[PDB]
Amino acid sequence: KIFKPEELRQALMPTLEALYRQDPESLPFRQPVDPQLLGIPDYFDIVKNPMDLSTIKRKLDTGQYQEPWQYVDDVWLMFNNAWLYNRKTSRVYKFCSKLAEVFEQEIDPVMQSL
Ligand SMILES: C[C@H]1Nc2c(cccc2C(=O)NCC(F)(F)CN2CCCc3ccccc32)NC1=O
Ligand SMILES: C[C@H]1Nc2c(cccc2C(=O)NCC(F)(F)CN2CCCc3ccccc32)NC1=O
Repeated sequence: KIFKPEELRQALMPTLEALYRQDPESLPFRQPVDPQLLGIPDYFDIVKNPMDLSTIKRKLDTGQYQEPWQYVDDVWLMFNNAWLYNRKTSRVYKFCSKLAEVFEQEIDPVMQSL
């Protein structure tokens, strides 16, 4: 009912590492979206709450999650952002789907041990 930041961190970091380590599939997700650099300048018109892996890492590192479902919500926000923004035929969309499949596998037994 009260989760200490260092125990969320130690429980959840390996699930975040599972996403990061997927190469090339994590590469679009490792840093905040820079719409001008990426040549997707309308991104913030579509995606109102951006999220990426390095953001989620920083949140886990600084104790910003009071409970583990908040971490799951940020991961899924990142995925929902990609599935909204990109066409279903896009390699970014398909990479997002692969990362969600990996996440589902890794997070389910972790959320159960919590
Ligand atoms: C996964 C394994 N390690 C940790 C685990 C818990 C806490 C920290 C680490 C660790 O390793 N922290 C240093 C770092 F620097 F790795 C940050 N690191 C973590 C993965 C996400 C990521 C992405 C890019 C760069 C670093 C990084 N549990 C473990 O099971
Ligand atoms: C989250 C945001 N990302 C992009 C989106 C559209 C276009 C580009 C990106 C993006 O991030 N580019 C940086 C990259 F590092 F990913 C480059 N590169 C590495 C190898 C693997 C690969 C695969 C597909 C596209 C690029 C890419 N749509 C999005 O929603």
